[PDB]
Amino acid sequence: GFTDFDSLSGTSTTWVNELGSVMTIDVDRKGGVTGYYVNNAPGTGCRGLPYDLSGHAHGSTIAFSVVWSNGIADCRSATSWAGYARKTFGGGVQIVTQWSLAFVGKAGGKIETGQNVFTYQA
Amino acid sequence: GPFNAQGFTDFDSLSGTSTTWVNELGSVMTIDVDRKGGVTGYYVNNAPGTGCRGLPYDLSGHAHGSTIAFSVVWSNGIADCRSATSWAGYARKTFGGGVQIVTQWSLAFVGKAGGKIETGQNVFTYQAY
Repeated sequence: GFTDFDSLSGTSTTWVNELGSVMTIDVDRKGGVTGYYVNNAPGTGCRGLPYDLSGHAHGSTIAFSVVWSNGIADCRSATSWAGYARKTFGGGVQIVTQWSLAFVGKAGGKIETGQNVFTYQA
Repeated sequence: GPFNAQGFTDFDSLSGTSTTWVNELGSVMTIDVDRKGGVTGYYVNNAPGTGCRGLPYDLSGHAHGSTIAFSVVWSNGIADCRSATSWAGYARKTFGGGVQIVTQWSLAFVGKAGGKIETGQNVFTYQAY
């Protein structure tokens, strides 16, 4: 099963959260993370198309972010996550995350927060 | 020429710039923002009673319009705090003429009780130099 994020370097992995948002991450030899994220969140803009992701990972923790602009649809917002690996009965793994969404609405800058759990899709 | 705070409209004003920002506990982020909004640089934790202080950690993210987001893992081959942090935030101009980033951070760490996640606020102030 899963040991650490570092050993993912060289193999693309795909991960899905409870909203059906999917991301595919590529890990460089220093734990730099790049990839793409496809939002499926209900009632949100920028659904179904790929957005660039970047971050960092090591051992059992990871942090990454997505700015919701890809030159096709611009949702004027950014989300960032931090999470830890959790191994599942029968050799799967999840990333248990906390996230923030920054956007500039009516009453100026606002931040909203919540949780996401990503499951590795072999 | 180089970044000037008076000429800041939003994060698009950081494209092709090199800037230093300090939060309320004197932790420091030094960021190079490329012509496309790509954020690279270094974060130095100075927060008392935390691990991994006074060493640069790699930081990466992206800046576009009014919002910014960036990530650090607290492992650099020198000191590993078994933790990761991400920030999302927005640009705020003061009538001072100063520039701030209001962020919320997400923290994940493995401690004696296993995996934990936390959230909080940081305000970063642009340093002239």
